Amino acid sequence: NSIQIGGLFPRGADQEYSAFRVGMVQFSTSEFRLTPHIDNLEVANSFAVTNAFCSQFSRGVYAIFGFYDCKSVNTITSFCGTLHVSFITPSFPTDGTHPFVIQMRPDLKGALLSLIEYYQWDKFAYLYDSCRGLSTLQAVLDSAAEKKWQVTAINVGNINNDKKDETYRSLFQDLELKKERRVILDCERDKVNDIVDQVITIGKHVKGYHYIIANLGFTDGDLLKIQFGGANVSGFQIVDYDDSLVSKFIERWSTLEEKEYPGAHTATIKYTSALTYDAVQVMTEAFRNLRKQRIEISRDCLANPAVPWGQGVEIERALKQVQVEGLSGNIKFDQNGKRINYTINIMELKTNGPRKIGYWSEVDKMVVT
Amino acid sequence: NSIQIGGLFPRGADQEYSAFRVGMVQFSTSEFRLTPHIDNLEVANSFAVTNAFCSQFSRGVYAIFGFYDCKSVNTITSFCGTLHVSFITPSFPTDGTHPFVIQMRPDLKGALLSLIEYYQWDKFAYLYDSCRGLSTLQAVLDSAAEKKWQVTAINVGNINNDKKDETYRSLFQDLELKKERRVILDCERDKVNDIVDQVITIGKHVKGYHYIIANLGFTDGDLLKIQFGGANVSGFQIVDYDDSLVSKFIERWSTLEEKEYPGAHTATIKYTSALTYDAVQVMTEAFRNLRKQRIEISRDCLANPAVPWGQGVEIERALKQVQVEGLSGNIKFDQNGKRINYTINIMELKTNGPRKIGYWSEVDKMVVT
Ligand SMILES: *[C@@H]1O[C@H](CO)[C@@H](O)[C@H](O)[C@H]1NC(C)=O
Ligand SMILES: *[C@@H]1O[C@H](CO)[C@@H](O)[C@H](O)[C@H]1NC(C)=O
Ligand SMILES: *[C@@H]1O[C@H](CO)[C@@H](O)[C@H](O)[C@H]1NC(C)=O
Ligand SMILES: *[C@@H]1O[C@H](CO)[C@@H](O)[C@H](O)[C@H]1NC(C)=O
Repeated sequence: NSIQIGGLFPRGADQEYSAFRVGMVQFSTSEFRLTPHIDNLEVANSFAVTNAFCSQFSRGVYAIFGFYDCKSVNTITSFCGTLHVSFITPSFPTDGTHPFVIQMRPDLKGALLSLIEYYQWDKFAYLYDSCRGLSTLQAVLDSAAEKKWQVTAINVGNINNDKKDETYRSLFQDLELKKERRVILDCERDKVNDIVDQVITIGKHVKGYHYIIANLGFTDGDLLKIQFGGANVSGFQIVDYDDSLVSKFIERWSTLEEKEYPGAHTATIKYTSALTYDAVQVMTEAFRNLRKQRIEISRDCLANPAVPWGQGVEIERALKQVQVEGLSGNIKFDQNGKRINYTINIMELKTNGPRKIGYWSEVDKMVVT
Repeated sequence: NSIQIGGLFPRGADQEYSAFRVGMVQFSTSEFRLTPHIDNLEVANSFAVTNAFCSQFSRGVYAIFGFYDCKSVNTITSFCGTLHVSFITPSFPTDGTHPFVIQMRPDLKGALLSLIEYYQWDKFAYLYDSCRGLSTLQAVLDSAAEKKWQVTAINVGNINNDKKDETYRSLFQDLELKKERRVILDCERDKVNDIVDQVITIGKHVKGYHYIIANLGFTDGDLLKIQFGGANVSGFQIVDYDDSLVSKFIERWSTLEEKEYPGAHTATIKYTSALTYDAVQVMTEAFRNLRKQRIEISRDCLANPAVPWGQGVEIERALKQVQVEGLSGNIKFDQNGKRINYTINIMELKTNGPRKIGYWSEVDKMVVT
């Protein structure tokens, strides 16, 4: 008895797909196997996403694993909720409550505000790039009001075509309007590189900067290849390499072959990819526990009725009731498919590389060394 | 020769639909008539919007008139651009460039920043409610950085269920953490009422507040029915009642019958509704000028190919090339379907009612009396 699922992958998310195939192997059994059907697509494109989702709906699928972007998230949330098909995703978690959405990624906002407190910052910059940026920004601004922080929040993303000395050094005239040194960067890695390169070209106070990078993959590959010119650099990490699961997993990961398993074979793995492998565990567990109650039951998105609410909700609740350890640590979901009981490691870039200075917990706030 | 169009109306946008039927009459001729097919729907619902749009696409339509919301705007922009069907809309204009979208509504951000300057504000609050709020907020924050304004930006919308003294008076503890009196309100009218009512209950400095209401209908009906307790209250207005078109139009508007023309019969008209009537002019003009070059040509959104790009783009350009005077004044569109050469009247609430203290122009910044 194989269970059919969707896979919505962004074009060129090779590592993530590789992690998926791996997880597929690792948590398959005699008892059953998940059979995925994969679309690769421009996830920013809402028409593209609608169309792939419908295609999957009409094959009949028990769940969809997949990704969204700022532009497409409402398409997913709406089609999920309308059609009672569960979507599991490493993508950014939505502010709101949204049924039929299992959110593999934990929420950084908590940690980010705690970190801001810990470093005793009260006058700083926030450079945002996209809805992910905004949504965290908002939480910050709401607290800025409450703790009287002085935030200079700027939208680095909203630059037409290239961003130059003309824009970025224009930006550092605005930032050197208050001698601003503490900086939060919530942008794609290229922007981080491009912004930081500008601090360097300008050539004043380069080592004096303290950057916080607001994502969960500090020690994924490409970030720490940026020349930060010796500034203090902090960040976050959900895949802890001192864990047994992870080190075990990484032994296998680094010895696979790129030709067969593209983006594999590295010391580390992108959180999106780890969350993907974790997702596969979460899915198989919930179908396992669905079989423990002896349930199955059975398998055009615009004309034909939705999956009956009662059938759909039992799959949703199975997914949300799962509790496991995987690469992202303790996987557990609240009523809304948001992760709970998770911890996020706080990281600083020291001479000898990136070092955990502490963790943050959902149950508890920042804890040291 | 009748031309077929879509009408996507939000459920309970009666005035707007009434304005549409009126405009339909007013700018119909022997030469041709537009035949609209109407869906009424939850425009916040992306699945609802997709489905109505597809339904229209598959009837074959030369254009769609309609509305979107924060949640649905990307569905419209994506399906428009994918399918080469022009969408005309009084809804909030998008930051970006988006093909096949004709944006009837002018952009307030310009005026809002100019107004903020004129009043020589440099420490103030911004209470936002939704993407419309955010997108303007962003423009403000970007300039705040540049002019060293001290903005306390708070998300009044993101309150679970009811907002109380517990939230709103919690909010006025955060706002009386800097004796904040200058306030920008970018929220639905109920929030405006609810926020202002709280200033009143608190009962300190009530007349000392200065509110700016960030929308284009100051002198639409319901806003000025709020008890502002004698504070300075400013705002914006695109329908100028001293114009001839408008006064002529209003003579007719107030003498129609509610039973036949619901939300009609009032002294004033909501900008969304005026922009609707203006839209109808814009559409008929562009089909008129399409007939001047002797063009027609001819009439499942997920399987079947799009409207051929070359057919579609000639309708788009016709719409964008239109220039007319209607209720919103000088209607003219740039390359991206954004309004240009528009003016926005600046308004203050005085004892003797709302009075134009000045206008702002796209060509020029704030001008007095
Ligand atoms: C950067 O890190 C060093 C190392 O502890 C610290 O002494 C310094 O104060 C930090 N810079 C700022 C601006 O806090
Ligand atoms: C939290 O996670 C730890 C290990 O990560 C686990 O032992 C514990 O049961 C979890 N707590 C809850 C409330 O599930
Ligand atoms: C409110 O308007 C009055 C009328 O001109 C003005 O004198 C006063 O300064 C305004 N209040 C503020 C806080 O600017
Ligand atoms: C601007 O609008 C005025 C009247 O509203 C009109 O006379 C003028 O032609 C317009 N300017 C441009 C550049 O179209």
